[PDB]
Amino acid sequence: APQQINDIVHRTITPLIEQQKIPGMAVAVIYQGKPYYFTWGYADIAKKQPVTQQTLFELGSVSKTFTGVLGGDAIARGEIKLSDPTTKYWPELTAKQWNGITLLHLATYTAGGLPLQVPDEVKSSSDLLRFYQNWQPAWAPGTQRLYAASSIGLFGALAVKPSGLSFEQAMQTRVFQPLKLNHTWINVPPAEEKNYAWGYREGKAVHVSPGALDAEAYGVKSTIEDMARWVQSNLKPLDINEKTLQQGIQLAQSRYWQTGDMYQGLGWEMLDWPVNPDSIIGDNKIALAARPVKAITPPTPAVRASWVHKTGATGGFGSYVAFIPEKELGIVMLANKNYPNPARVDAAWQILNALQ
Ligand SMILES: *C(=O)[C@](NC(=O)[C@@H](C(=O)O)c1ccc(O)cc1)(OC)[C@@H]1N=C(C(=O)O)C(=C)CO1
Repeated sequence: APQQINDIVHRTITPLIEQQKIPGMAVAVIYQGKPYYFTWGYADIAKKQPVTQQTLFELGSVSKTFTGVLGGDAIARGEIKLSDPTTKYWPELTAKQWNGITLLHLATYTAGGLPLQVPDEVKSSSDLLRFYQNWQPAWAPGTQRLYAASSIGLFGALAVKPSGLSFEQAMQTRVFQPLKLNHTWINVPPAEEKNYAWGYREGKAVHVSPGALDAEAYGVKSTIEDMARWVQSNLKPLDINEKTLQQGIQLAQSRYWQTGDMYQGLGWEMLDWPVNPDSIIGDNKIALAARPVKAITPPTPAVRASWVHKTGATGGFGSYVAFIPEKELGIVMLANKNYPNPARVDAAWQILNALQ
């Protein structure tokens, strides 16, 4: 990589790894549209397997960006509309509180307080139906945002109904394949198990456990090369050949709601660029932050001068993606230890600010 890119990347990441005691990490910086990779440490400490450009990491919540784009692609295909009520795609959802709750609300965490997580006790599709039927909104739809995997997760499951494909089949055929993300998976196959890093939590090797709507909210595993291709795709949607996918990417970056300096997209979250690092560095220390939202009516189409980003974690991994369309600049950081979000954003900001 150009020495400048090399130098900022290393002087920022080495101290981060040391301060947070991260076992393994991979970073990609997209500069003027070209990817540069860096790797440190171990994918598997016991087996002394190093992190490489082929190592798979759990993306955790960064998976929501794929769900948002897959949903955008379904809208572009005319299979669903964000303005449709949730009950159009799940008729059995006859509980009256669902009247007025649209796919837009589900996708942007504005349905009225759906929970951060689907209860672990929900193990069957029947359990799932009961869970949503019995849920009691704390607020009217479209008035407050409460980050929720049960919200965007349900959106993903419903968005693929019209197609008749399973969520995984739809993700693979409509998003992974067209973008050539050949090393990105919802279920890691046996052929790839040797590249699947272990996550580390309190010194124990761990992999994310199965759960209701896991594919839709936190189930993707990917390599640093594929994630760099994912950022390139979202940086320049106009270069994507598949029509509906190009539109779906653009739709995921439209601004649907505003809370303070942040705007909510489908999966992606955005701030205006240039951004004050404090506005973003704007943490996982709060298990629930309910925030009033202002609807952007109609939504603002994807803005190039934005800091577009998404953080994610699983018990043993921590990831972060951020890019600036206007500068053809972006970064992906994947680690096999869940460490503080503020540290991720600060590191990413130091690197991208330096390169712009
Ligand atoms: C997304 O990262 C987030 N959490 C997860 O994806 C998983 C985790 O927090 O360990 C997870 C696994 C299994 C569940 O039933 C629930 C969650 O989505 C809920 C959320 N997001 C974060 C972020 O975006 O920074 C967090 C650090 C907290 O977890």
